[PDB]
Amino acid sequence: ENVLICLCGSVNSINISHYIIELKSKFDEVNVIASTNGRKFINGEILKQFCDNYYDEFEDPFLNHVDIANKHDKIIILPATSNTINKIANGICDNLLLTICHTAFEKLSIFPNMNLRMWENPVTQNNIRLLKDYGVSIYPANISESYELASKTFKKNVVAPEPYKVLEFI
Amino acid sequence: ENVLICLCGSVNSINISHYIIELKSKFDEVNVIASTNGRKFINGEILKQFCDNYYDEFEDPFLNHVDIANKHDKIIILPATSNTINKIANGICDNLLLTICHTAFEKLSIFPNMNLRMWENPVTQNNIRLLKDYGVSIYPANISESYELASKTFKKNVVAPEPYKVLEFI
Amino acid sequence: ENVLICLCGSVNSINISHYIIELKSKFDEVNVIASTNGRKFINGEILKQFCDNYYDEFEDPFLNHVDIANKHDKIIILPATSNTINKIANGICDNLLLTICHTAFEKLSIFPNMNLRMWENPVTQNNIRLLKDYGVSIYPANISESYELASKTFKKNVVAPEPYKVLEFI
Amino acid sequence: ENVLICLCGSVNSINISHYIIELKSKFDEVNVIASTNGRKFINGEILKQFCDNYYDEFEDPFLNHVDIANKHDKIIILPATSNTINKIANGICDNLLLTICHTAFEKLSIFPNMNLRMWENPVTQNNIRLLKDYGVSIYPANISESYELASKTFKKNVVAPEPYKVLEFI
Amino acid sequence: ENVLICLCGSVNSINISHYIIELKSKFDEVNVIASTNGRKFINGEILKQFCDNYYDEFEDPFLNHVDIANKHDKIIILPATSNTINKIANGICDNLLLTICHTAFEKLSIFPNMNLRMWENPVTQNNIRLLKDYGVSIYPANISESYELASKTFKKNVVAPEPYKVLEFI
Amino acid sequence: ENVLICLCGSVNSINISHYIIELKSKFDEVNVIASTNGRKFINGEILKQFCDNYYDEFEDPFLNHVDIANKHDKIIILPATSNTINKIANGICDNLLLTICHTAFEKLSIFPNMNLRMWENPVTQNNIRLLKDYGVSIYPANISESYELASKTFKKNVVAPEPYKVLEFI
Amino acid sequence: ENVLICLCGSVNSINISHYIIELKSKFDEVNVIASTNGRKFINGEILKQFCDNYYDEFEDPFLNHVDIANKHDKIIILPATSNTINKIANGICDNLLLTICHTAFEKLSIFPNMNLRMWENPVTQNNIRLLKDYGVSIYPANISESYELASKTFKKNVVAPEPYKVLEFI
Amino acid sequence: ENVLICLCGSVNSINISHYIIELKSKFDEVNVIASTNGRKFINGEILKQFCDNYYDEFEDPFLNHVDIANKHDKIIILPATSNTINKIANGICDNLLLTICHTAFEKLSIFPNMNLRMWENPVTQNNIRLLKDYGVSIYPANISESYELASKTFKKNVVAPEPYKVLEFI
Amino acid sequence: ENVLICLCGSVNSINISHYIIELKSKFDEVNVIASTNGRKFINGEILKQFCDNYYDEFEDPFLNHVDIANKHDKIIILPATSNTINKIANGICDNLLLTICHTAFEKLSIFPNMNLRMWENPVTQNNIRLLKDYGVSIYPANISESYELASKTFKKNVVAPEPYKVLEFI
Amino acid sequence: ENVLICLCGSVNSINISHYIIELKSKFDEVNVIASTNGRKFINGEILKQFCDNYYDEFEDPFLNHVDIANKHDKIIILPATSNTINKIANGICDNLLLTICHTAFEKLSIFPNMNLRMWENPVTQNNIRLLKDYGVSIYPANISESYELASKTFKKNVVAPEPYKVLEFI
Amino acid sequence: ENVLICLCGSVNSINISHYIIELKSKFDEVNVIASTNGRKFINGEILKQFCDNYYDEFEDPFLNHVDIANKHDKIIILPATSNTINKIANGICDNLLLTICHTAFEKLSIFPNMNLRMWENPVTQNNIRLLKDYGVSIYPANISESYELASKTFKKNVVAPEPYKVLEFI
Amino acid sequence: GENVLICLCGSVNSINISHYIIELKSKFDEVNVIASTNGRKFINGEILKQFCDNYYDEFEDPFLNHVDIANKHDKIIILPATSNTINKIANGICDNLLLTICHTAFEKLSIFPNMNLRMWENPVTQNNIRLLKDYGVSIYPANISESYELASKTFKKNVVAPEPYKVLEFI
Ligand SMILES: [Cl-]
Ligand SMILES: [Cl-]
Ligand SMILES: [Cl-]
Ligand SMILES: [Cl-]
Ligand SMILES: [Cl-]
Ligand SMILES: [Cl-]
Repeated sequence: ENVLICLCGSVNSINISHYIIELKSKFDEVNVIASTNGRKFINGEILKQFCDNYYDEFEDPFLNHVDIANKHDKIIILPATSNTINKIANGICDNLLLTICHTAFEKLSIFPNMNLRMWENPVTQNNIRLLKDYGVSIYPANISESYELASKTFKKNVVAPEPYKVLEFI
Repeated sequence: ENVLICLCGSVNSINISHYIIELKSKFDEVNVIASTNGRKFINGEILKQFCDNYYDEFEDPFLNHVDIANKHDKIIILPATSNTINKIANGICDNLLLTICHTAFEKLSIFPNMNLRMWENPVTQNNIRLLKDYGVSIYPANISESYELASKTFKKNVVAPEPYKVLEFI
Repeated sequence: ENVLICLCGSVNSINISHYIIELKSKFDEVNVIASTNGRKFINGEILKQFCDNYYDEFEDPFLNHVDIANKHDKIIILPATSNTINKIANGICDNLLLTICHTAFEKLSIFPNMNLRMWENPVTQNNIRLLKDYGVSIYPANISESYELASKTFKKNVVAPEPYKVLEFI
Repeated sequence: ENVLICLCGSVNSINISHYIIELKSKFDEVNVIASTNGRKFINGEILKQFCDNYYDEFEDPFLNHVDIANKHDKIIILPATSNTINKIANGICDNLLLTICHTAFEKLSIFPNMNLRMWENPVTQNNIRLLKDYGVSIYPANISESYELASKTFKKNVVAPEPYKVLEFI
Repeated sequence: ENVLICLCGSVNSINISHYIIELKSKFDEVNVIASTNGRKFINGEILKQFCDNYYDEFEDPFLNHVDIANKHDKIIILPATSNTINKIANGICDNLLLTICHTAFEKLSIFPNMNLRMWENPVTQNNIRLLKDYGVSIYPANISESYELASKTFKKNVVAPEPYKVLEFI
Repeated sequence: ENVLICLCGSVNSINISHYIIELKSKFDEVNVIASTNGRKFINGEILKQFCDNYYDEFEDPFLNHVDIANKHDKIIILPATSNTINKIANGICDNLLLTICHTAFEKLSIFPNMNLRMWENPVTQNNIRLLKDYGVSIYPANISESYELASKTFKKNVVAPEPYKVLEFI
Repeated sequence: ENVLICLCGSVNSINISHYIIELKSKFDEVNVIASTNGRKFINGEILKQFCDNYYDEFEDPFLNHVDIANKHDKIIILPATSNTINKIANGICDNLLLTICHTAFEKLSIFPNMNLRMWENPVTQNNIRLLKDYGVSIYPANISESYELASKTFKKNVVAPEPYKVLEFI
Repeated sequence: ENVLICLCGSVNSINISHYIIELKSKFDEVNVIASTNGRKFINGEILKQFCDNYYDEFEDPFLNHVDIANKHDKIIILPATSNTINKIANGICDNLLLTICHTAFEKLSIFPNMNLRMWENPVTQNNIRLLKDYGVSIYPANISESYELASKTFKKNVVAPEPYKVLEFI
Repeated sequence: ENVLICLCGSVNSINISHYIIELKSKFDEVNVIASTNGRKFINGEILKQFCDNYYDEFEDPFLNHVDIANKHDKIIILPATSNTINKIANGICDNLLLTICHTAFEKLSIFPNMNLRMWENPVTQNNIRLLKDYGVSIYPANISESYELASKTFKKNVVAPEPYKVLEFI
Repeated sequence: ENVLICLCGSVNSINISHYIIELKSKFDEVNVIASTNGRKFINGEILKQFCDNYYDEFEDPFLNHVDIANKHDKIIILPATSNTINKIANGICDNLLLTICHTAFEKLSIFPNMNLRMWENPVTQNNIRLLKDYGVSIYPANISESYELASKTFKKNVVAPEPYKVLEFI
Repeated sequence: ENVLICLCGSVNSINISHYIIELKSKFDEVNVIASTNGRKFINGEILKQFCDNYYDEFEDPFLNHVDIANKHDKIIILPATSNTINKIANGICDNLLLTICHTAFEKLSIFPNMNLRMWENPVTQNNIRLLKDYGVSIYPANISESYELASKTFKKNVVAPEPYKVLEFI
Repeated sequence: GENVLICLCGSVNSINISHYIIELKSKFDEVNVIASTNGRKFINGEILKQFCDNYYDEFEDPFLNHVDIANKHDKIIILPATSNTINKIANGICDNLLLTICHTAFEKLSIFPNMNLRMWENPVTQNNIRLLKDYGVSIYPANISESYELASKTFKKNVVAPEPYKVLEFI
């Protein structure tokens, strides 16, 4: 069994090595893709020290979404941004990660990771309900609060859960 | 009378020269524009051996969508990707092609071309329904299953129809 | 009290300096961000002659939307393209401007600027309704008609109102 | 009946839109050239939304000064920098705008635009009188003092007059 | 049994995919290489959707002509330009495609494709005669007259024949 | 009538403006193309001060040889290098200049310009003879001796004759 | 008080750290700017080991001449080239250095540094004479002879005086 | 004896080979420099085929004006643009050609080449008069009228005279 | 006496340091040129540790073929490719190596180096006889069959002879 | 109380955020530098989400080692490579990181992190002892064996310890 | 059994092909890595004609030293620079080559190649002694005098022995 | 007709090198210059060529030969000499042209140390200076001084390169 991790434009993408690692215990291949806006949060060579394949549509523009989707029994968005959730809910797919996801709702799990204002946005909530309606699994993200070093303020968030929790959810 | 062909990111865009040839039998100008993602499937210099105008937003970023729309009696999306359909259904126009289409629903004909999984995605079907409600012509593309050389598998697709059927539909 | 001006890809963005000047009569900081397609319409150094901060994610990709959002009491979109309205109505936030506006519906005022046909597009009109229902404040622009030098034709538009009208509305 | 606007390196170049629009009510073509130093204050693609030709030395280095001069009945420098005035007074033509003007004193109208200390420089003052002695019309611009937002101080300048005053003068 | 398609700098190169698909019904591998000049008429990633190997001298300058020749039972030049026909006749092999052909005359078939004036150049005639004498098989290309969209004129040509005839000739 | 000047890689290419001026006395249009090696000897913008059209394959790789040949009543090579002469005689056409010349022997004049050693090379003479047989007109160039500044030696050459002799030859 | 050192295109610019050091004994800030030509004679990160601000027009093209000028009690040109002296005498300000100086004659001291032939050029002497009449302070430069390594010859110059003479003169 | 030819931004600069050859009959070294704006009119490598040294300030920025002037018994400006005439007369030297000329009035011969309007400009005439006063020789340029291919209009010019005429003047 | 070694695109070019060392015992200068295609097989700086001049067309595109030919008493092509032998045989000189050889058949010695299939091409065999008829000496190279490491198979070639045999033949 | 974390060319440099976070509890500023070879393992914008300052010699080559050392009460190397350990011990300091540590032995702690063959290289052990004798504090890292995804093999290492252990040791 | 050859910055590196070929008589794979300064002495694609893998840090920065070391039974440095020897003795490993050797002293054999003066340097001799005590095998090279063409002088060196000698020693 | 080569390292005192060149020209026929890799950013090679005879630039000519350069010079000096360069030399590390030149020519080599006192007093640096002396390299008995540093606005202690006349007397 193979899993594809879809990484979005969040700081929490920098922890993905710890999820590659736990997932390699129970899946044969753990592969990773990033959104265009996600590529700047990550180091492609570093992911390749853990995951089996890094799809990079900038290096290989002609990678096929159907073939990638078919190779995987599970596809997760972790961390999932508001933008990616709301694109997927409306069938928007102007990059490879979004297109893969659009081909495979039945294999798809989303791990919401965002600021509370974005999570509680009416459009986001409705779109999360469309997706649940359409067969996509959404992790029941807890609302946490925490000191953010970059701003020197407390921020309220829903965040990607711990790795072992991902393994149970999928 | 003038027609505009809008090419999306699909391998079926490399057959566009055949449709241009046949549309020149009915139309004064056959002009062409590609989506950003569709640019990599085609060769704009080859396109200009057959079309009258190739609109290229990268070469000329101040191209005007209203002026382009107004100059055409018919605008077609061939091949029409899932992405482009779902974007057009939601009013998203973040490239020139999409902006042109937004301006001219009453002139707009779409030829879906995509994997069956994407065609059957509930969101895409919802969006197809909406486009029809807003008066966009949608070609009744047939579902075919052929052997794909690129993956060495059989795939099920809705596909752009032969050129003479495009002529009859618009 | 601080105000953020979000400009979209419209020729009316070249008049933003007058809006900045007039807005500085009433707010401490007048700041500015452009859409990605917006950038080509404005001159960033010229904007910095009048505004206090010009937020540029191509220059600084890790600018944080929530910190910029919280910094401001009012966020206006002017001129507001159909694209940006339709993305925001759908929760789509794939550049920084969009991500800011997504986080702050309750502070948002939109000044539509687009051709009649885009304005009358039923999706645009549905989404404008939707935004108002979710607490976004939308200027009641009227269709005007003027001679457009670029096309040597009369064009019908909704346009950004004069600065005094902006001050009044927000 | 043709007019050329020559723009120099002043922030008042950003309002050339309004002058072009006004001049278009009285002249067949309204064309534009910028000095090398003025290019950075404007956006050529925006300029071309309003003027008939934007002459760009860097795009087309072999543009001819006599042919361009001959094409126009009236050539104006608005806003005219102290540099460009003093170069023209001394016959210095190391760019296309200055070379055009050197060829066309009989057709030339100058609208000074500068800080008062530059306007009051005896060298500038001497060059103005020379330019008048040799048949160049210099707008009798008056000193004005306003708050400059960029420096947060009041500044005295002589400024280009509003559009209608330009039509009245030339 | 493997075949190598050598494509030259002709617009008829854009139809190469139909010949590839046809040749895949008989041959195990169908591989492709283009002349230096032919590269601009084609898209290598699109070719790789249908062919097994696309040999690219620019990307892999050390590709070995002898190993490539030896891997293939048949080598065809389609479309064959006058230039390539004439360089092969004369032992000129200054690119990878021509070098390969030079090492494998006994495996070589040529499908002339060129304006009649070039086909009836006496030098080209003489060189077709000399290539047959060396046991290179030259398709007996028929002359045809057609309307050419790119010139808005009728051109006389010898043309690559339909794919089924290609299969039948080799 | 129109004439095309093909310039090859020789320092006599720097005098071509005197040929254009003389040819303009007798030809509606005098156009110019250079060999790839000939480009480094000339200045394109300087040529376009004198000639009507300068065809530049690097700027426009899809210039059509047929369409260019057909526009011209007489095509000349002046100065014609040994390399170009020998290539035309063998039907090699790996640039645009040789391709055009390959399609119009009927209309082709050649003005040898080269050192004596190259002129008296037997392969050149054989090729000169073959071109004469197949309809091309070779100017009976004569052998001169001249002090050459670049080497500080007397060299023996065959050269392009004076401009008026070019007019009387064609 | 603040002083601004303006350096021109001269090898004596390499000694400016010693003048900066000297001036820091009297002035609060010693800031530095180079002419465009001057820039190749110096190293701006090395200048910044000594001065407070290094104004760099190529890095920050919108630096304001009036605000820089106003910040400084004294502005000195050291070493002042014949070019800069003559441009200043004529009101030519085509770079930031010359513009600043143009706005601040009353604050300006010049330290002529140049070959004797350039000093005794009558135009330079005329311009020195006019600069004095306009109230610009000119160091009474003395004429030294010395062996110059670069040419291996004896050269006569007027040169910048020692640091202590500079402090004393301003 | 050694002579330096200074070329300016004029199309007449493309015959300088003819002047170089002539001047070699009576001068041991014939060297050449272009103004920055004259570089686009000439080919430096073609120049080095005839001249002894081509002084290229872009490739060697530290070429020394005093040393270059000292090497030459005569410096000639041919063709001399109005800009370069007017800059010499005002002691401006922001390129190497201007600087070398500022250092050696007593060795300087100027051959004016320009449109009549520039020649009859009162500022240009002032400056010609001043240079004669200061010992520069100015060739008695005649006014000629001729048809200019580039514009397709008769132009009035003062022009650099025949080569032998230059030799008897310097 | 001086000797020039012309290197072509063969892996045996890597051995040329041995040949230069050998030849330096008999000839004053031993100089080297590469074919355009051969440059990728060699290291110009390494060549320069051994040969006196390395002629590089790309670094020095105006290197003169006559001057270089004349400097040398013997010119050899080692290793000589089928391409270069066939071009020279037909007077084709589209690079500097081939142009030098074209000038000096009477000085020229060729050491073939190519796969047997190429050597046994009737075209090559023909061109070899022609070259001998024109007085070019062709080493009587033996056919040899070696294990080739790069392909893991045995190959039949004709091969450049050992250095000492090159001294004996030349 | 500031602490500087120095980062070396190790895969454990990807866990550094976790150390930054823990250290910001006990220290006011936690700052970061990487070795030249550490840079490719790290994301400098991501680091700036957690650290106060990131010293980047490539962006700011003139950062002063003495000033950076003086600013910090503790400097730690973590992860510390063999290379960096062995350079520091011999006083080699050809990057900013090593020069900072060369200036500050009395503040320096080292957390070695490398394969066991490197740790047990006798030169590394000797160097570790010298550093101990020179006041540097070496974390007594334990040997651990573990499965490395990157190789698919078990590896023995000394590794950087958990963040809390780092706090306890410095 | 596999062997790794580590090439350093020496002109004797251009003979490494003979070493690889002879080593392929006894080892399954013969692989190769160059030092950073050695890269400029060799031609990578040429090396891949003979070796099985050429390890290139610049093309693949994440290549792993432990994995490469473990793969090989013998690692040889040849030619071995003074620098590399002295770096290895000290534990310095700031490129991939050095890092490999650092990890595998027990498999390492060094073939010194340097000037007498570097070889006789006391540090170099202490370092050779140190490496022997640490298990490294050092070829007991002899000083030989050779005439060096590069300098036209006789030089004294220790050099890499012939391939058969390498086979014997390792 | 002796020749001296000045080796410049990565320190702000390299900015003064035209003065030393001017003065060495009274004692030496050619005065030539090379910089370390990091040293290059402190200087302006074309400015150096106004004063020196040859500026050896490894970036512009990567095949310059350290043996031929060393043999052309009677005296080789490192001025200013960084701690890194001294410690690389002590250990035979020659990863650039300057360092390779010094490795080949210890018997000709004089070092004028220039660095913060902390680096001078680092025992590693002190051990290497002693070894360099053991192997016959001349080390200028550098002056320890405390001066106000504009760049940091603080007082720093340094060993510093000496005035040009002291260089002339030491070599
Ligand atoms: Cl101003
Ligand atoms: Cl054709
Ligand atoms: Cl001077
Ligand atoms: Cl071969
Ligand atoms: Cl050596
Ligand atoms: Cl220091």
